[PDB]
Amino acid sequence: ATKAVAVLKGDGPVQGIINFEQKESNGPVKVWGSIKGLTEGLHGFHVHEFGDNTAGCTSAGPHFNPLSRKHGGPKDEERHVGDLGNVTADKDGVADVSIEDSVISLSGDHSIIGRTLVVHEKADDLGKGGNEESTKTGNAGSRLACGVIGIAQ
Amino acid sequence: ATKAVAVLKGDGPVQGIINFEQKESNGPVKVWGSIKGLTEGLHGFHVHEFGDNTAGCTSAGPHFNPLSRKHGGPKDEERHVGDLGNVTADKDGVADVSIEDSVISLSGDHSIIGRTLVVHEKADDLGKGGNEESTKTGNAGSRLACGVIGIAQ
Ligand SMILES: [Cu+]
Ligand SMILES: [Cu+]
Ligand SMILES: [Zn+2]
Ligand SMILES: [Zn+2]
Repeated sequence: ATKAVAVLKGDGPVQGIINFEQKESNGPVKVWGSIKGLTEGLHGFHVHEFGDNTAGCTSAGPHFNPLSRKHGGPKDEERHVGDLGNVTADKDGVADVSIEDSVISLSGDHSIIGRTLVVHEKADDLGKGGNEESTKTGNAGSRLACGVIGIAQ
Repeated sequence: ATKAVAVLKGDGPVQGIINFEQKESNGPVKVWGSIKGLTEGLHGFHVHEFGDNTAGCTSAGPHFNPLSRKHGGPKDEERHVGDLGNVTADKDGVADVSIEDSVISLSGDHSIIGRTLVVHEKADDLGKGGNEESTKTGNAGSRLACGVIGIAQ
């Protein structure tokens, strides 16, 4: 492995198309991507525990990451194992993602392949809710659409 | 892991909800479940290598298996790896899947978690179609709908 993509879907217009590429195993994974079909503003963007989708973008789980610290993101140290957090969709629903992370592993041990990328309706609290949800998905609301990665190359 | 799924979809009516269970990491991966939404008769069913779905069930790799031999099936020895043969849909558009991939494993070395499942428009010739496509994907034709393997246990 070296390049990974997840295509997200659920609502229909909301089609996500992430690109997690590791230039090397010693390179941070640049977790870039291009969702379209959403409404404006920041949206829920995270990892979730299970890759599973049997219930329809739900069974996937809450953010039951092993290093259970606090729901945060690239804004926190406490971040779960792939809280991108809050990424902004244009008026067109076009959310460009271009962040890089030195925590996850495309392949290795963590093998962040059979995970469920979820696009949520709302922005997360990035932990600040001070609610049970706040330490889990923040306050992102439901999973609108979701996708499994599956490696690219 | 021990339990994984693959939710296939593309068209909308057509969706699979396949359950991959390996009792151990070295037991048979019994891949069971069903695709609902098909039309009657035999249909495309394989395990494509790349997760990649960026183009829409198109780019996922025309069976880029390691044991590059022939597109075959449980009819042939020379089968790529996850050439299921053919899944046959009832009149209701319900095709049962219930096979043991008594070959590969979800985790360990073979680690098929991540691979992409595709339901096709037409039946597989299983190599003996006599076209490049017979030997590549079984002449099974248009990849109506597809899904990516994700862990559930
Ligand atoms: Cu999420
Ligand atoms: Cu296929
Ligand atoms: Zn989180
Ligand atoms: Zn094949």
